[PDB]
Amino acid sequence: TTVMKFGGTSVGSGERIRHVAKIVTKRKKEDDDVVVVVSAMSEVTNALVEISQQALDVRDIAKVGDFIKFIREKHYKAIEEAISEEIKEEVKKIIDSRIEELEKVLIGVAYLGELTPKSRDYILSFGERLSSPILSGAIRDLGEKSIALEGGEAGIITDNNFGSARVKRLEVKERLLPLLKEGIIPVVTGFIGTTEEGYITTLGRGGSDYSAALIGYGLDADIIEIWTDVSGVYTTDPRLVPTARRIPKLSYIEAMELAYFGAKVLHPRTIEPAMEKGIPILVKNTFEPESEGTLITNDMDSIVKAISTIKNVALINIFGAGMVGVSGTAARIFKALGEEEVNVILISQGSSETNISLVVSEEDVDKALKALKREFGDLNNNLIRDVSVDKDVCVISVVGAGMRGAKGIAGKIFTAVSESGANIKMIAQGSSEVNISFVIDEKDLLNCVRKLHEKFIE
Amino acid sequence: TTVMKFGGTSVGSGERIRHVAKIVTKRKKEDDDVVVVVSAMSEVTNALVEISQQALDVRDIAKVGDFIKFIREKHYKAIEEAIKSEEIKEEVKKIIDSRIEELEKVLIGVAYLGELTPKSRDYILSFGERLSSPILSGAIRDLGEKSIALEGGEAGIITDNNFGSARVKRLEVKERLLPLLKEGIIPVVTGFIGTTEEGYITTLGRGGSDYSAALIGYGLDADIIEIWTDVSGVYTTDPRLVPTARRIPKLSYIEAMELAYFGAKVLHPRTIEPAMEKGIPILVKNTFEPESEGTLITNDSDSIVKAISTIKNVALINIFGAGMVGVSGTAARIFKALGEEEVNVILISQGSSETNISLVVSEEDVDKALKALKREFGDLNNNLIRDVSVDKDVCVISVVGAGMRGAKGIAGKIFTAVSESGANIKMIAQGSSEVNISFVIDEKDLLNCVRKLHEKFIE
Amino acid sequence: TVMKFGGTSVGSGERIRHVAKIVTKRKKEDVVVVSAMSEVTNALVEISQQALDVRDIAKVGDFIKFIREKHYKAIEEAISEEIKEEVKKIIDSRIEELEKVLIGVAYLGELTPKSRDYILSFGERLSSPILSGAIRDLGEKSIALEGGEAGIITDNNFGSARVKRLEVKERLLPLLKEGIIPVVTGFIGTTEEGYITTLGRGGSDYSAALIGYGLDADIIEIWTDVSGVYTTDPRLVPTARRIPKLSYIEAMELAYFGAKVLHPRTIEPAMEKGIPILVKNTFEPESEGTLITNDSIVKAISTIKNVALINIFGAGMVGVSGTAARIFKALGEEEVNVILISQGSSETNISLVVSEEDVDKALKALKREFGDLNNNLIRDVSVDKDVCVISVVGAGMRGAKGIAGKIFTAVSESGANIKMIAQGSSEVNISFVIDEKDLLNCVRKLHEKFIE
Amino acid sequence: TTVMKFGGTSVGSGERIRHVAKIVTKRKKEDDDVVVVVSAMSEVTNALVEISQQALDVRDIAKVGDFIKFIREKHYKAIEEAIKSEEIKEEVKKIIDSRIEELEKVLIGVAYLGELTPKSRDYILSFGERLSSPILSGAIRDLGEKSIALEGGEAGIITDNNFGSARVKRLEVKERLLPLLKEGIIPVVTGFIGTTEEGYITTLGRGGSDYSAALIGYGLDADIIEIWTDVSGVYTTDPRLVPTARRIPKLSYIEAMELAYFGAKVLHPRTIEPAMEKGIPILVKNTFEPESEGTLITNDMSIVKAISTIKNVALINIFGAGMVGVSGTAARIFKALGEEEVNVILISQGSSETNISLVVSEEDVDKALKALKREFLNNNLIRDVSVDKDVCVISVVGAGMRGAKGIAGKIFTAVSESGANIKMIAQGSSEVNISFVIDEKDLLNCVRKLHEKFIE
Ligand SMILES: C[C@@H](O)[C@H](N)C(=O)O
Ligand SMILES: C[C@@H](O)[C@H](N)C(=O)O
Ligand SMILES: C[C@@H](O)[C@H](N)C(=O)O
Ligand SMILES: C[C@@H](O)[C@H](N)C(=O)O
Ligand SMILES: C[C@@H](O)[C@H](N)C(=O)O
Ligand SMILES: C[C@@H](O)[C@H](N)C(=O)O
Ligand SMILES: C[C@@H](O)[C@H](N)C(=O)O
Repeated sequence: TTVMKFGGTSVGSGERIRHVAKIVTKRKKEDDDVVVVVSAMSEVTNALVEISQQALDVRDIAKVGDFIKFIREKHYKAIEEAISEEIKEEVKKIIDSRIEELEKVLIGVAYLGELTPKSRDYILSFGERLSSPILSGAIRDLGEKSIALEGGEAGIITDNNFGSARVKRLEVKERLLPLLKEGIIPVVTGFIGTTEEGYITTLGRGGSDYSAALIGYGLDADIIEIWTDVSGVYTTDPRLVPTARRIPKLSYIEAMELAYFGAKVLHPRTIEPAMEKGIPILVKNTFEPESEGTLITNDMDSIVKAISTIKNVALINIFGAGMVGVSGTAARIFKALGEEEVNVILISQGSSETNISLVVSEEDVDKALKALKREFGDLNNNLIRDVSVDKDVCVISVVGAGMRGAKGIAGKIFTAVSESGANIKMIAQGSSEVNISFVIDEKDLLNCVRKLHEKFIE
Repeated sequence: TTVMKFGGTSVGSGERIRHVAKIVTKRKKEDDDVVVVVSAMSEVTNALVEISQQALDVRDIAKVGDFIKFIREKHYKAIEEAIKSEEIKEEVKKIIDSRIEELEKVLIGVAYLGELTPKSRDYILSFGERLSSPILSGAIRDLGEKSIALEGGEAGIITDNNFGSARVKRLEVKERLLPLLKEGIIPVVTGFIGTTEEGYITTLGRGGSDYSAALIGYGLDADIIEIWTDVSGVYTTDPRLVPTARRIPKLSYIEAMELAYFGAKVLHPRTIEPAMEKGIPILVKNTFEPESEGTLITNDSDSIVKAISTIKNVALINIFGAGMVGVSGTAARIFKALGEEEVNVILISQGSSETNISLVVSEEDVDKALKALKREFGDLNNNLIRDVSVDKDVCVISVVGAGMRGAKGIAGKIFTAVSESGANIKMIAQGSSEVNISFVIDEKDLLNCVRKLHEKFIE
Repeated sequence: TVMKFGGTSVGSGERIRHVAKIVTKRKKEDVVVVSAMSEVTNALVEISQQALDVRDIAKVGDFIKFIREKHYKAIEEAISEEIKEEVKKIIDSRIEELEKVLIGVAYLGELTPKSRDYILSFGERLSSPILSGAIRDLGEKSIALEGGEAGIITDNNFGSARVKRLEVKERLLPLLKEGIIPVVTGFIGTTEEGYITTLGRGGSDYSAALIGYGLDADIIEIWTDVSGVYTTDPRLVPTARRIPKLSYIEAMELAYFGAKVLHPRTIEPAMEKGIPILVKNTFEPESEGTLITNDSIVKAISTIKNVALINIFGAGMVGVSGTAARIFKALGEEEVNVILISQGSSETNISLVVSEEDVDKALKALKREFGDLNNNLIRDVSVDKDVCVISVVGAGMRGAKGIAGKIFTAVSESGANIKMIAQGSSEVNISFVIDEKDLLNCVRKLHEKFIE
Repeated sequence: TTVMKFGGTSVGSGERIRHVAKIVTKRKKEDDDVVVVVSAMSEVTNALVEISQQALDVRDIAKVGDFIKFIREKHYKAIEEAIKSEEIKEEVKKIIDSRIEELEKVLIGVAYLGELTPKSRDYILSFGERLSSPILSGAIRDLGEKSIALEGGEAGIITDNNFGSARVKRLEVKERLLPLLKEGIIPVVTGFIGTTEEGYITTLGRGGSDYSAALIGYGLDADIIEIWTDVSGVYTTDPRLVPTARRIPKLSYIEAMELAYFGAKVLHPRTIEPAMEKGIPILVKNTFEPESEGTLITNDMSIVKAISTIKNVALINIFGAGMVGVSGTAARIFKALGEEEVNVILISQGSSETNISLVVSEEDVDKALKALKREFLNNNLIRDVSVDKDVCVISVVGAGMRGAKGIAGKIFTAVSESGANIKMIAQGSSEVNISFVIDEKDLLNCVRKLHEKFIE
């Protein structure tokens, strides 16, 4: 069986929805059983995120009806351009019903001045709940029968932890397999699940790709297709190297090491379940359906495969004599960053144990600076002597499964970096010699990636 | 003001105590103000540890009586060999006799009750230095200079009550010692020990004597701290591994810090810190080779790579995670789990995928770590750590040097060399201060690597 | 003068107008605090829960229409078209606020302690303006406020808010310099950020007192449907006469948990600054009434019906074994109120009394604290259901030899066996426990002998 | 089988030890199986307490040598008085010396290290009983019966690890003593102490020598437990207060416990519990009047049995705003006094619950005041703290008081007539005890009055 995910851009308008359905229908004639996972229409989640704060703060009753008319029109148009007056009618009722529902809650949070995380998750869920019926209708508007379902209905049962729910148990087989055994293409809302007692929950960032992975995992599928707006994964950002090419084949392991925080396509949560059961992931371009795309797979003669970059980040060094194991000073650093919700991109601590270096995003520096002040306070008194911060810095990451055991490669990567005129500020390579991460000045980003790419990829 | 510290081997016998007395006297002629810091005679601190546990466990007074006879002899012979003057010789003997009597009662005490609390554990170890110092002080008086012996607490080291590894609370070194110096007196301070508000003796821990010298120096604003040992300064690497290893003439505070790995021989970060803060140079000298120029640890001039440190037989732990990102404080909980369980972590690296953390610990701590980790998480549908892996029989090399900062090419040159040596790099950690590069290779390739590395970057 | 009016005192529009003339009569010599109408606060509670559980669209609509015509007819028979106008809308607005808040909880399905308190306040905000109205109608100037506007600053603790600051004179004085009577909706207070809080049961009295405290007022009047504090419950003894003068400390000792007229919290502020409290009947304003202020032996006899007597027996229960601490610890959680405590010189057992609907609650609590001589440190607990508390009260008893002897002999002669005795160090109150069968004969005898 | 307990005064000298041995011997003609629980000789436990304290503080070696000289001279004197036989005298002296040497060691130890752990504190205390035990065992031997001295733990009393006042964990009493009793051997067990699971000596606390007898009796299903003291049973009321005070011939388990205020001489609640549980009778007898009939605590049972008194005590009133049951206000009062270990003699709370009234020993007032404020108008919630220090507790005990209408009235009128004002009353559900407090000066005329009207 084939599970097929599409995101917000791919279902950006009625036209694109109709095009998605065409893609779906085409695959259905090659594969009997097809489950489609669908995101909210582009820029709907965000519209939803802000009215939620709009209702809580400014609290205007009309500003809500103003938002309602907007979603109404946005999706009314999609129905007109995706779909047959017959199907147009049934879908229009589903849409009206969800919109009535949506209005109420917003009116409620306005009236009370209260937006609990439970309420917050209910709002966001409407995005995908208004997308899926329109797609389902379009599938139906061609050859195949199709129904739309919520993540709960689909068998994704979660925590009570709203906004970022953990999945307890998958009941994917029980709900979908009967519907598949009957010919139906179920179109499942991505990004959302339910709790035992019926409450609607969201799955955080990368959620739709995650739902695709869970469904794929539960049904023990033959393949999971992540349909996006680029032709798979490139060897490096084409905005930096114009001659970059699609990677035909990636190992889960390699895909994992490329799936950094804030990456557009790859995420560890989507990859891990597919890796566990050995299910292939295929990244495809809905705007270029014929492209071979990137296959993330189990089997695997290259050394370096890809070069990922994280631009505009900051470098934080924590100085402190002692800082030696007899004191859980590291434990306290990360707690102070744990609270305050500061994401640590790289950690590096050398032999002396007198300092640890970290890279965070440049909007988190001051956030994490006051955090470390609150935990420690700044010889005869405390244990952090000094903190250092380097702004406008960047993380380059060289990835390839063939790097493991390959004597000499680090030497080559770094000699190259130097040959391009870049000074290495920090290096971090973990025990699975599959990823070498390092830090250089932003000025040198462009010339350094050009060289590495020229030397190691092409 | 010159602080001069002497360890166990430099004061390991009477002859030796007299030798370090002449060194102290010789510097007293160039520099008017000298404070000395001395450890117990070699083997003594160890001997005191064994008798403690023995008195607790077997509980035999005859063995205590025996131990006292060993201690008395050793120190009597020392006096008889350090000091020519009979009148001085009797003053020191007097002091020693007090301490033996006091030490005996504690030991008989612990045998009788079968209770060895940390407090008593510290009071006992204390006797090591409280028996050396008066002899060194005697040998100095014997040579013509005014001198008396003091305990660390008596000299201004006021500490926490955390016996065994006490933290320093107040530094009152200027209050006690300066009046002594002004009279022309060489105070000799028992290194490694402090005191508490109520006057309970405490110990400072591993490298305590060195720490005492640093505290005196910091407290006084000494012109120089001199650490006298049995080797001629800091070497470019372990001479056992490279026979043609040379003494580093000059070293920076950061370099020294970066060379002072946990469990190191001469350098410790506790010691280097106070000196760094007030900009007091540190000089490491050889007591048995007092002509060597040794290693000056000062402010900062050319050199890329200065030294290579090594850490034999450690272990590499990789923790593969479910997400392990900035929304789930997994890193916080890892280091907390190993904090409790008292597990010291030598290296850390986390790559940009944020999906794994690699750390190296000591190979006796592996089992402690795995148990500790399994306690905090307990190993798709179950927990937040996917799996943990371990590599035994590995080692850490660190290349250290201030000139490496901004030295485009050096990291490339180092790792290519390592590779040329016939070695695969298992993990890299280099920090924002481009002064140290640490990596991990198999124990198999330690010797070959350090040889090649030293030949190409030092000599 | 701070006159307080309650639920049944403002029961209908007539009642409100009757109340309105009373205040007008007071003003001739020289601040009025008001509660809500009868069974209105009890209704808001049920509609709150209604709108949380069933959250029914039709079942809410009928509620506001109820309190529409409840208050619409209250305007009819309480109030000239000068003043009838500025209540209709002045209450329609407050209703559509309540309706929106109510439909607010109906849509979201979440009732915070904050939302509850905001809902509960409406009761008083629906009653107050109407009274303010009939004060104007009778030719006297009047304004209707709100606890917070009057300066009752409270905790963040919704339902039972601890008072933190008082802006007494600072908000009320200028209105008094104008001839306006401030008609203040009591029971409710505020946060520093304007969020309405409630004070708990016996709150409208507290509010009245708090006004008195900060102003250092001349008098505090509590207007109810009984002619003051009686010598005993008149429903049991028909010969029960009213108490004219009651000591501060005496009124406190006559106030048990769940009592009607008196309240220790409300008594407290008045006892501090030394402000008299008068209680008078609204159905008979001519009556003398009880005056709580700063002779004779026994003053009054209070009674608590339908209680239970737990007895905790354990060998040990001494000093180092702090199970006394744990009995109450278990009873503190599970929200169990203890009426009486006794422990003899042996320290082996402790006797308590609680409402006889708390036993199973209190037992389970005790069992989840001790494993119930080689096991736990408590041997056994025993209970006596259908039992009652009688308390004799008088400051004249303090240092008066004989009264206790005589009291218990009087009890004896009524045919009653005493199960438990507790007398505090102040000697103002004597409290003992007897079978329920005996309560009627016992109180009558006691009152027959020591009051009349 | 019979267990027989003797206290410090009853073995206050060697002659008295022989006298006890004579008592134990006489009893062994009647009952074939007797076990004896013995305390330390009079004044020895006290001597041990202040010396082990002394060794901690002054750390004076010479003052230890005096204590041993003292203890040795006391017990050698005792041995020579109690025993006639030279060979027994010889073997008892050898025991006593080995024990005293052990004592010296530990006392030296505490002085040398300046440390007195609760564990060591217990080991030292255990010596008093370990020194008197073998003298008495020897004394029985000299009179013709087979006997061994045993430590409480060797007898099967296994306890906590909470030194100084341990709780019992298991009884191996039957396993240890039954093979001895089947051979005419009189085990004399050191009262007051027991062992830890890993063989560490622990003490049982105040009244712990009586409790030993009880634990033995429980563990052996004894037929009779005998507490031998220096008074002919338990009196109706303190003899020092009423001259013509008679011995109470019989007492119930429940009456016995109401008479046992924390500090009482003979009766202790913890001692009564086991005997109550298995229905084993307790007989209290007079070692200096062996012909008395004493007081029997028992099952099988006109109105008021006894008047109990607690002298020179104090009472505290806790006035507060609201102080309702809704909040955990009462809990915190007792937690506060739980820490700093303050014993509450009486508690009282009226229907107002605005105040609570407790009684504590007068030498705890400040020790209770400070700790209360350290736990805690509009600022706090506890308003006042009144206090007296010129008071006592009187408690009238009788089983036949329950359901006896009018007795409380009769009692408080009697108090009233004697010339005393009642400051507080407390009566429990089990109407076996009415406790109350009056001015100290009134105790004499009050107790005398109560005794007149309600005893004979
Ligand atoms: C994110 C991806 O799945 C989607 N097609 C998009 O680009 O919006
Ligand atoms: C600093 C060192 O790691 C690197 N070779 C550089 O200078 O760029
Ligand atoms: C450690 C050093 O200072 C000492 N002299 C030694 O050789 O032991
Ligand atoms: C660095 C590491 O990835 C590789 N095995 C090397 O030694 O070059
Ligand atoms: C509370 C009281 O004042 C009111 N009149 C009532 O009886 O309801
Ligand atoms: C005196 C005494 O009998 C009574 N209880 C009193 O009021 O003090
Ligand atoms: C037990 C007896 O010897 C002791 N004198 C007492 O009366 O308590």
